[PDB]
Amino acid sequence: ADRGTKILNFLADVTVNNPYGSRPSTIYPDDKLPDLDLRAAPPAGSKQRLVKLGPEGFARWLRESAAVGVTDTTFRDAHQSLLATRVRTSGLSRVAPYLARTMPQLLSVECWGGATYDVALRFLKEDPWERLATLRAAMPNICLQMLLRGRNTVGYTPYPEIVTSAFVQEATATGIDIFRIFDALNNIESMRPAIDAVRETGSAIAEVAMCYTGDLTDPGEQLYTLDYYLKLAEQIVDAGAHVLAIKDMAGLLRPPAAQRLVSALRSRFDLPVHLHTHDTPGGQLASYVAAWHAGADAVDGAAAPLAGTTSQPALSSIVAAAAHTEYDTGLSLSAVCALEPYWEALRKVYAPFESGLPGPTGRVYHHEIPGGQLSNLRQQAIALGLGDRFEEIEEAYAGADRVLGRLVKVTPTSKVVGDLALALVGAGVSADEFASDPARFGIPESVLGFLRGELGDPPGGWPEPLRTAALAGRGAARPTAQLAADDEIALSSVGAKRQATLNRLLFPSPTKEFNEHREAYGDTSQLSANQFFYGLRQGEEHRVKLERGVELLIGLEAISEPDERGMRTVMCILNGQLRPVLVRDRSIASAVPAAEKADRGNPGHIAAPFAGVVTVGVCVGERVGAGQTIATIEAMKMEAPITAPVAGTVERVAVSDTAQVEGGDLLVVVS
Amino acid sequence: ADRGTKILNFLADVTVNNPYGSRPSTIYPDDKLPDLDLRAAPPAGSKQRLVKLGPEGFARWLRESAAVGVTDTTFRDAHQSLLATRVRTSGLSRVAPYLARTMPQLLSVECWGGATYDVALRFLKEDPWERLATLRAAMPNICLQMLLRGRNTVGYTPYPEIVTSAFVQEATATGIDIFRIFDALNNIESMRPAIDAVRETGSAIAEVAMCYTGDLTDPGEQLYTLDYYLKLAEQIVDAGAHVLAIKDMAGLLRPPAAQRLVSALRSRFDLPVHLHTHDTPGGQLASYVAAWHAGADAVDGAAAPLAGTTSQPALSSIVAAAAHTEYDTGLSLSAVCALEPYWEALRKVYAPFESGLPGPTGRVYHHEIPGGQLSNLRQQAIALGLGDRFEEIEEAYAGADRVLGRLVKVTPTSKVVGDLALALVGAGVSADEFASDPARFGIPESVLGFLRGELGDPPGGWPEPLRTAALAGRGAARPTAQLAADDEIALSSVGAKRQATLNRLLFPSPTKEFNEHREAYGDTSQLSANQFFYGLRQGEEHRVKLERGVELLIGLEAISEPDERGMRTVMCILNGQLRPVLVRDRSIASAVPAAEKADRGNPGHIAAPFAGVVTVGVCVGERVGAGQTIATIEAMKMEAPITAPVAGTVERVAVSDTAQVEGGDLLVVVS
Ligand SMILES: *C(=O)CCCC[C@@H]1SC[C@@H]2NC(=O)N[C@@H]21
Ligand SMILES: *C(=O)CCCC[C@@H]1SC[C@@H]2NC(=O)N[C@@H]21
Ligand SMILES: [Zn+2]
Ligand SMILES: [Zn+2]
Repeated sequence: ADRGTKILNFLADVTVNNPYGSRPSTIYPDDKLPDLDLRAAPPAGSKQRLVKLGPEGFARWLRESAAVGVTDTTFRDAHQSLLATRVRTSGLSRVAPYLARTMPQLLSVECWGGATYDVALRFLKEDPWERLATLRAAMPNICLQMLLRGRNTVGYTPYPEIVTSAFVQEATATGIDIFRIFDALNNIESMRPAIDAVRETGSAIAEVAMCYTGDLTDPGEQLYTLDYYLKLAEQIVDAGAHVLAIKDMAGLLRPPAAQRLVSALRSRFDLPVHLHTHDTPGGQLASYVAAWHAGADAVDGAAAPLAGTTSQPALSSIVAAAAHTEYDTGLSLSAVCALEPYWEALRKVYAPFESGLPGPTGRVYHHEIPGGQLSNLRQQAIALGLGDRFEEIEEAYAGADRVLGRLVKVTPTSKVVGDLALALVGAGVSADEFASDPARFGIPESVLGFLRGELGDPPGGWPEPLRTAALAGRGAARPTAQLAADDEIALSSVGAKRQATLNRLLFPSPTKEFNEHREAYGDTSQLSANQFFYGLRQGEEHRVKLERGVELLIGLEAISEPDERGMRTVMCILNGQLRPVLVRDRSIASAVPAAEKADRGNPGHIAAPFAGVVTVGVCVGERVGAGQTIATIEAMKMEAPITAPVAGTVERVAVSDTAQVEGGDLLVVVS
Repeated sequence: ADRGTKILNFLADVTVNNPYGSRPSTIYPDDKLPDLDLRAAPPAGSKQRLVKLGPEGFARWLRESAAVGVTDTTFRDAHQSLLATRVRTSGLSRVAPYLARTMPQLLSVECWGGATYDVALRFLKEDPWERLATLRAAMPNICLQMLLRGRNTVGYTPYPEIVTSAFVQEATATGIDIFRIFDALNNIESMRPAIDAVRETGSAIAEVAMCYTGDLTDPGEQLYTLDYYLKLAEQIVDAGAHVLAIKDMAGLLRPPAAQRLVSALRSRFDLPVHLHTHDTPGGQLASYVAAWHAGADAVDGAAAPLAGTTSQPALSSIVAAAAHTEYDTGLSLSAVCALEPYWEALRKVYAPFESGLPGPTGRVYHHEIPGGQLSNLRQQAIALGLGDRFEEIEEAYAGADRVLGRLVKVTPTSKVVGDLALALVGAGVSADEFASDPARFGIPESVLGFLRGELGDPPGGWPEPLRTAALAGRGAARPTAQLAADDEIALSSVGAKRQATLNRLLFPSPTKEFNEHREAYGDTSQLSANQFFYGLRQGEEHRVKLERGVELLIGLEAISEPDERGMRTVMCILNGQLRPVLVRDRSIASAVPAAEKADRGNPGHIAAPFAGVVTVGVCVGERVGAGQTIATIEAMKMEAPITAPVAGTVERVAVSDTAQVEGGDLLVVVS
């Protein structure tokens, strides 16, 4: 931020380390954009219709119309299911004016909330609140939408009521128009406070959801029946919702079921219905077409280059499948197809992060992994070292889901099943064998917490013989911190003081890391994806942007060879003076490469399940009973105990006080 | 087949050269098949029904069937659209028994015709008739389908009549049962004789097809109106078709048009309808869903891994969308999903051959490149130098279609527009200039033949100002070959002599080269994909199947770099013993400069648009202007005489007669 002495450090560091394999070439997605009249002010519609009509009038207007609306999910959910949620502000912010000035007929644009809040701090290192202001400033004539999880505003644990109230108030203040609300399980009493808080402020609209799972049409279905959804919808409506919505996380909604459900909901109630689904199993446009022929009022689709597979159905097909008929959307097909090149180039830039899933898969009807989780789950598996064992990770996922009854696997309760499956695969015990003797097994902390009822009762009922056996003897007790004196009063002010308090109350570690990083180098939200992820080439010049009236040029001419043990140096050019920098190689240098022997087959040896940090506590001898805990292993968003399958003695222990461990080498030996 | 000495030569030769670069570790796709007893005969399927009811009654039975029929195109079109057309018969033959014993409710399997005949001769050196015989032997309870082009048959240009009749008789004698007659430019006159030839066999269903183009429900333009298709269907029905079809090569059939088009046809003619469509724009299952709600009786699908984008919609989606409803398909979703592992492994094996698109696109409404042509066209463009300029030709394709009297484009009439577009991306001139003054701009040997009238006449009509100017003053010399007296007598006999005669008549040069290879290396259709394509690795096991009752085990040990002698020496084990072998080093020995001098700054520099063998007829002096043919540049199936620049004086020709030159070089200089 301060001149270039600080940013150059980060650039040199990322250039030297750069944990990626080669690079094909440099792309500039900006170079492929249409030509229009940015100078002229944008048209109006679909946003001013709420400020001069009223939050309740908007629902009446939307329901009584012959044209079906559209929402663009390209901004949060499209890249969450394909690129593992690694799209920066620079990127999907230069095209916002084009979308505003070229497609005024949009109903809204889903841009905020979801899993982006975590990542923005943890990985991309940029204040989330800044993105929202810029997006609002760029699209001043279309309503924005948010995703909310009831009492788990953004996270995986219940939060106090005051925090949720302050968060909704602040989000409305900075700018939002539609709030989508859902709960992990289908329990209304766990999301009532959010609805009440949204209604209190007026202006913004409330919109409750009802997660979908199973299959209605199947005669054998007896848990997630139609009456279940009807009663849930009745509770939603009488709670005070302005709208009703359906969320299909995985894409298990078929045409006939959608027709029946939408018809019943429209018949029994007089509120607009909003739809949403991922396109994993195949072509899901049939569901939308069948739905809007019997009711419904809106749909969700993303750009064609980022559509299909795990992401959502394309928008061009939606527009083209209802033209020249009573359901004419109003958008222009030529207008909406003029931006595909930009999104295609943008996707081409994010090659290394593209985990995704190459093509349709008909096996999603078995494991039911929701979209928007395959990419992140694959990244997590790759990190732990179990990368190329993903057919074994899907089977364990299905088994774990089956053993626990039948859960509504959505964002908060999907981490539980994912972690349980990873633990089962890493250890070596199959899911069906976990239920028989869940005593000599290391349950991760999150899974154990779920079994204590901290996320509400499941809709099917607890497993009677499994819950009791897996909880006895694990010391079920943990206190919680509270807002003592200052955070209570800070959450009442408005400005850039409540935002910091919210950030620090939601994620302490990420936020302090982000503060330290920003204090070390400076603001880094004005760079391109290449400059931030890959670093610097040689010879070619770069354009670094900081602020209006400020611009700098950087260039790389040579890189010094790795010194014996001193340091590595690089030289850059800020148009002159060939300013050098000093950086260190955390990968080129290698220590003594002699890992401890890894032994298998012998029943009297203790390995490590997956890679991580081990803090072993044990003494020589000290006869250990079967199933007793020995050491704890901690990894990214995970922590599990490790137990000795067979009783005996300790004999030899060969592990440092605290050090990383391979897939598994040796922890303790028993006889 | 062989004795080992010959096959070893082929393996050693392929191990050297092998332009494909580094490859991952070996993988066996044959280890992921289901488990079941392969000794019981497959259940009774649809071939028995066809034999019992005859060709006529089968159509009547299909007409009054509530269940919607299904077809499997994984064998012919799924790998034609995605993986060029390279799928050796060895891979396919290993899953046919499982498909026959697991999914006996399929209507038919499309596994021959269209474009396999040529590639299976000149690239994958094997005999198509043997592949057909093997596939028939594998599946004795499912009808086999074929794509026939009427006069063209399986070639590109017209063929005499006795050849087509003999071809049909041989094909129906060797196993095929269901033919799909279609013509590029919709006119019953062209394809009338083929229908009569098919009907004379006695048991073979003639399914005529009508192409779809433009849009039906849009009132904008009225050329391809509903009346046009109604008249065409009337003509087809009066011709004597057994079943009516609707081939949608590009994938431009939307729901609102589809329902009307199908409903109108069901209320006049009592024939069944069969629909075919690609999945290029987006989710195309909506078209099927809206079609069988109106009276459609069949649809085409494909294996889930080889589905989406340019291929047909997934088969599992088709089975699921019609499950537990009145239009039940009959298949079992559990059984279908059990074969995906094999297909995905197989696609992983054929990784080097990959063409098409990475994600769904919405701009197919602009260029309208048929599905099943973009892949085989990308491979054609790479070999001519144009490998990265694959987006700049979309506007050229659109222009070529527009200037030429909007028309229908299937394989014979789309090979012409593609050639024109490829030639128009050479010198650098645009479509509008070409239409303005066609005389100056040169024309390929395919477009000229189309304009002459050898192919037909579009429904729109020959453009007046263009045709008369693009024919006169150029030439017209297209002689016709005559059948040898001793050759025609052979076509009246059944067996293998007729098969060889047909092979020579349809494709002379590929047949000669295939015979040469057969003499040189013996049979090679029993090898696996890895061995045939790539070669051999370092010390390992290679289970090689030579023929019945012999399983030669082979393994490479050491390759000796050529120190002085250009020849290389490789030693290969054969049942324990060792045997040196000698192979050439064609790739290694390559050293030749080339002065391109293709700069566009100074006119008069005639540059070869693409790479190939160029013949020059102009000598020193003899100054000429434009229009006159200067050199007959030739390349992969594309005789395109090069244009002529403005007049001047011919001084230096930097090329000898024939000679080799690459795209972007200098052929003749004038001034
Ligand atoms: C760190 O990267 C946070 C966890 C990743 C996001 C998780 S994966 C499981 C949930 N589903 C989803 O879409 N996001 C959540
Ligand atoms: C030479 O044989 C090249 C491969 C075959 C080309 C095929 S013919 C059918 C498709 N249409 C087209 O234009 N090319 C494809
Ligand atoms: Zn979603
Ligand atoms: Zn096709």
